[PDB]
Amino acid sequence: FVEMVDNLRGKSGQGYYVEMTVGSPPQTLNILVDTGSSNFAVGAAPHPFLHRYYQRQLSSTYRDLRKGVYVPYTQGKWEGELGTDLVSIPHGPNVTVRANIAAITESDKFFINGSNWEGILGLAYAEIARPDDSLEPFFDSLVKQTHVPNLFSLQLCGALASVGGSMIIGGIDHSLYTGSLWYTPIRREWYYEVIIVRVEINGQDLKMDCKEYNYDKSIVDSGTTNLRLPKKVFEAAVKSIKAASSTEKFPDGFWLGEQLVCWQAGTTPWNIFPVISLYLMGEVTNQSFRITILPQQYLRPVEDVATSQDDCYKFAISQSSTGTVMGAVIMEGFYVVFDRARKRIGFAVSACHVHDEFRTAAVEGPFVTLDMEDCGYNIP
Ligand SMILES: Nc1nc2ccc(Oc3ccccc3)cc2c[n+]1[C@@H](CNC(=O)C1CCCCC1)C1CCCCC1
Repeated sequence: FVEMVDNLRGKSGQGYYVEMTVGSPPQTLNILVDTGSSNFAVGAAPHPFLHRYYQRQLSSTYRDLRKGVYVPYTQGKWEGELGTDLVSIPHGPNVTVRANIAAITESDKFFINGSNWEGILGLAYAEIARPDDSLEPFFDSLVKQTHVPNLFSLQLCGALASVGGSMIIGGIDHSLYTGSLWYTPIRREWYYEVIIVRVEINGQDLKMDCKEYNYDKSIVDSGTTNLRLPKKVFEAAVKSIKAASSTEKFPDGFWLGEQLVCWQAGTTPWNIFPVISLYLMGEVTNQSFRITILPQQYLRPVEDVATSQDDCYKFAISQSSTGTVMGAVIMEGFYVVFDRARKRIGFAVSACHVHDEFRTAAVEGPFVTLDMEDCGYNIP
């Protein structure tokens, strides 16, 4: 509803976070909202990059599960002790839940200097929870212990500059989007998986086996900044993007995200960059719809070198070895409904998306698409 509107804050490229309390009495922490993971973890010991932490010994409702958890990732990792405790979301539904909490005791390159978050809130399914799927994810405890409907939605506005947005727990707020909401099935409940059935750059079909678009998997992830495409898809998109923007040449570091591009203030030539469209498998047979983002979405604003004058941007579309990842770049143009009860994901044009007087992000349908089921990938 209304109280929840505007409850999301953050640092550009550092993640969107919500305020939560834990323990009795209530210990306040800022928690990162992550649809790309399934554990509820918080700093539970002093840390150079932490302004505060979870002090388990100060909580009367704290119960030790006497179990441990180890989460290692590409570069770095976190580790901690499991237990339960009461948990609330001050600017969310008026309810208190007993949930699992991983008390982060050790970490390597996990917390980010100046991010303002002290923990993570995984909203994905139990399948990808750590240690195993037996550790009930927090949103699963929410729905079980209360009458909060099994659904939530995200409006990431982003427009280091601080960002904002809103997480609506248990419902939909028509005031956060324009047009109609189009839904695509959640292929399988682990990540928030979907199926891309076609890709177009500047109206031109990327023309390639749709299976390539979901090579390994396609997931909607708020815990990722970029729009990550599988290698082959990436190279094809970057090529198509250069062709459309050809009127102006840019260095190879740009396309690789290794360097930024600057223009005289308020002079960015958006019109030279093309719109991008992802077609998603619909709910009705042989039916698809498309979401369309602008350069205002994939060109993310960064701070220059020393200077501040010019308007500097980094190409926020990067290569992937882990499938298509629809991160903040895709999410910031849309109001996204994570309808867990009806096993689907809704997309509508975001009332806060950044655009101009010529174009606007879009969500359209339906389109006739055959064998969209074949677009999904399966292990050998
Ligand atoms: N959503 C998402 N949560 C994750 C959550 C936790 C995690 O353990 C770590 C992460 C960094 C260091 C040590 C351990 C990895 C994740 C990976 N993901 C995405 C990548 N993002 C990130 O690592 C951010 C998340 C928030 C914190 C900074 C790191 C994946 C999802 C699958 C496709 C590939 C990208």
